[PDB]
Amino acid sequence: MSNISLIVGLGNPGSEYAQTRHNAGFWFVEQLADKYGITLKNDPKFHGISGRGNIEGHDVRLLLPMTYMNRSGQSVVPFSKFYQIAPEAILIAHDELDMNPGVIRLKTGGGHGGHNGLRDIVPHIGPNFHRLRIGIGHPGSKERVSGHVLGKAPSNEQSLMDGAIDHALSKVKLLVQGQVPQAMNQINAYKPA
Amino acid sequence: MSNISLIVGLGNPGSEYAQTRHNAGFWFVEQLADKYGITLKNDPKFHGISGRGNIEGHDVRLLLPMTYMNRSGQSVVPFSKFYQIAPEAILIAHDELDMNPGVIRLKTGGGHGGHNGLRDIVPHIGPNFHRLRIGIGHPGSKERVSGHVLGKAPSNEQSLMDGAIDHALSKVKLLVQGQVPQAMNQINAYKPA
Repeated sequence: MSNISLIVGLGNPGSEYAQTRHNAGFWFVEQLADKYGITLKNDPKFHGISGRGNIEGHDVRLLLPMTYMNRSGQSVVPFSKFYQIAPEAILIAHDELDMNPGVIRLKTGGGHGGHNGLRDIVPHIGPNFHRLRIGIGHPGSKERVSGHVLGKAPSNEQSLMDGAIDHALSKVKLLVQGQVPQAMNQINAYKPA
Repeated sequence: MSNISLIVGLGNPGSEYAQTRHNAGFWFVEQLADKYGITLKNDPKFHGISGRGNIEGHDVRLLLPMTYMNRSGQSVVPFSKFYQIAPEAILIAHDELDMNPGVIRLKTGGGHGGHNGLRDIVPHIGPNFHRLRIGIGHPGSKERVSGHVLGKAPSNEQSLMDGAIDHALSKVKLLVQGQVPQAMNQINAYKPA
């Protein structure tokens, strides 16, 4: 069962958010979908955009909530309930303030760490899902966070994040084939420098 | 109807947006509510925060959509329909890229001007409501707009906007008493001291 069967990317809808750091999770899942030719389409029943298809021999669903970040549970929770996907089979990709651009880690369990998208999900399905933490850097103060995550990264930082995302994409085969410890080892070993 | 009986402030929910330029309409309506001791309360039926009370001898409703900016019609339209408030009795306060900080104008009719909150309202109630256009400046290109409206203004620009808002607050008496041409003349003449 330990096979990942639902991959969620967190972010905000609309072109004015598409390039902002808070959409790192969208970048990962959008790139994953086209890598495998999985069409993402409007899914208003679950307040999101979703897709389904073959990833490395496994039937995997992809979900981008269209709720705005802090209401992501309004999509993730009914979607996972309807398709009866347990938290242990869910991977949620999200921006991580507490890692620098180019750093990327697979985490199982734990809390939200102040991430307001995760904050809307953990209360309802519990903590025991997997997370792809995509480092975006921390601006250095609580008051600067909103302008950081709702801002577009400069090209040098974007290059670092893109390389980390590319590396994680290369390890999705391990995740969907039920080899999570191996995926965690190989993702977390990524060095951007 | 001729008096303004509903005053809407546009913006985004949450502390991470509260100080951004795109929330200029919230600033005006929040300040108006407390000026007259009108309590703004959660109104989930209408996907907003709302209140009602006496402003200068008239019973006036106040509304902040909690939909996020580009979905503001999901609050404004059913709220105004439920209370049978005609567009001619509605004032919508919003940020205006086409005016500078410290410039503020009352406008009747017309379109959305690219404002994606107004874009979600005009289709459903039509254009014939009044607007309090709170200048926030234009950054000089389309690509810079998102980071501008979703950013916090520097202190000197904030002071200019706050002074314009203070001035418009002092003219709400004319609006709720139906003296819209006089309100327009007196609001639009504002210049920073």
